Amino acid sequence: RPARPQIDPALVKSERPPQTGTVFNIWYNKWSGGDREDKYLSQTHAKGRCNIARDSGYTRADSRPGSYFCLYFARGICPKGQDCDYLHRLPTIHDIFNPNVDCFGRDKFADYRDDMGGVGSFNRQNRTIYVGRIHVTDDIEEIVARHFAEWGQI
RNA sequence: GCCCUUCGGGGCAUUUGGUCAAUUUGAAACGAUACAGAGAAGAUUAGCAUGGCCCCUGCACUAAGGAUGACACGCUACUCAAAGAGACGCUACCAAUU
Repeated sequence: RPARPQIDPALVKSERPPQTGTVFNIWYNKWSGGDREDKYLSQTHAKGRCNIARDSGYTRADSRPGSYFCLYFARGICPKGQDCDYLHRLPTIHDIFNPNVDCFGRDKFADYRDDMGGVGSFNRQNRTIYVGRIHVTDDIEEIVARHFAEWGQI
């Protein structure tokens, strides 16, 4: 099957972040003249999610050997569909990558970010993710097992 | 596509490239607010330096300035004795008012 579009470019137009400052800095593309606390607490919800059955399909990266997965397909915000140049698929066990890059083609680092976010490190072969800010109920183990079993092999 | 042909064939032209167009998690920085708060053995302070895993402004990486730009002010045995003079040191502990 062809890769379906997940959202549309009418809402994947490119535009500024909302104004949190006196003046927009065009070098760093950030707002200035404001505060620091706002940035710390602001962590919004994701604008999409992807489906293996509904969204994952074939593309020009399935045509081209030795290419990477689509990061925006992983985030569920890939409006490209079949015309994306990166795979719309979960990696299998036969999908291995060199230490210098990750599965999305982004370069890995010698270190970690000090909040352990981002791409990762080739100085540690880490296969363990850390999922915080979970609402504490009793079915949390069932919910985590279901969703991450949907996201891969554990 | 064009050209040539002796109608079999042959020629002309030949491998681009900038990680996607997507801003939370691969790195911008002030200001406001809070707080404190300026060297030289009394008080007040003109400065010029020194050293670099501290830099900023500047064309100056052969000016100048930035509080003399700041930092400096903790800590503190270790190449290490000798002479002569002592030692109930190294063991025991001991029998009359009238």
